Amino acid sequence: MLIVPYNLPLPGGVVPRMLITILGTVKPNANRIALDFQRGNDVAFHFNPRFNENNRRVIVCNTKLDNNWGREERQSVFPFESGKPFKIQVLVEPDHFKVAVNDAHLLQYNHRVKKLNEISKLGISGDIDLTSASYTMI
Ligand SMILES: COc1cccc(C(=O)N[C@H]2[C@@H](O)[C@@H](CO)O[C@@H](S[C@@H]3O[C@H](CO)[C@H](O)[C@H](NC(=O)c4cccc(OC)c4)[C@H]3OS(=O)(=O)O)[C@@H]2O)c1
Repeated sequence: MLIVPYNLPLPGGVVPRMLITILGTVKPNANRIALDFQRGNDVAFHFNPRFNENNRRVIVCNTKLDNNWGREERQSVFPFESGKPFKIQVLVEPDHFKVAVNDAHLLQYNHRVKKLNEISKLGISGDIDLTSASYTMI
């Protein structure tokens, strides 16, 4: 049990083989979830499940540079459900973030921010009860 929004420091940034695990439960009638891997004010990787975007469920991924959002990468597959416990795993690979939800591969997101060792915070926010947030090296 953690306060949301939650800031998880990533000491010395991220690196290939680093696995980030987020456990929580989606609130009833959730509207959004967000993971924000930050390089200072920039958002290297924004992972944003939207539960009701024009009555559709979509996950939006993007990068924010100098306060400007870039080109979104949208995904049809939506493994989250209001009310239900989830696990998000984000594995840093040399050329993308690889995301699995509930042990099923979901998406990958190519590195736009290439100073991986400066991506030194993860913000976790949105309509969840957050159980734990941690990392390990595989
Ligand atoms: C609907 O179908 C498609 C298909 C392909 C592309 C888009 C498009 O780029 N959509 C964009 C575009 O309309 C853009 C124009 O300003 O706005 C975004 S919304 C924006 O998308 C960002 C990612 O690209 C990011 O998710 C923004 N959210 C925030 O920055 C943010 C931060 C903290 C709290 C928070 O609460 C909602 C929001 C979020 O801003 S918010 O006002 O709705 O909260 C939208 O997805 C749409």
